Amino acid sequence: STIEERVKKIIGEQLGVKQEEVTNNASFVEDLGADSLDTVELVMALEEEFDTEIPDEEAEKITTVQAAIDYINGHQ
Ligand SMILES: [Zn+2]
Ligand SMILES: [Zn+2]
Repeated sequence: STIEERVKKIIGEQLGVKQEEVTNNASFVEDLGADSLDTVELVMALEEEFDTEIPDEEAEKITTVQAAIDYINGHQ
């Protein structure tokens, strides 16, 4: 599996949407129906999945599937 698939699976699990809905362009709030706690636990999920802390200022930009992928990739 790849980081990309791992990220999409997590967003899927966390936002309760089927995998096909987790497109690279998809916006968590606008497109995937996320509310505040959803975006907070998603980032929390990504930190545990990849065993790494995500600083708040970087986390705030993780608003789309692609942004989540780019952050994790950029951090190894
Ligand atoms: Zn990859
Ligand atoms: Zn949209």
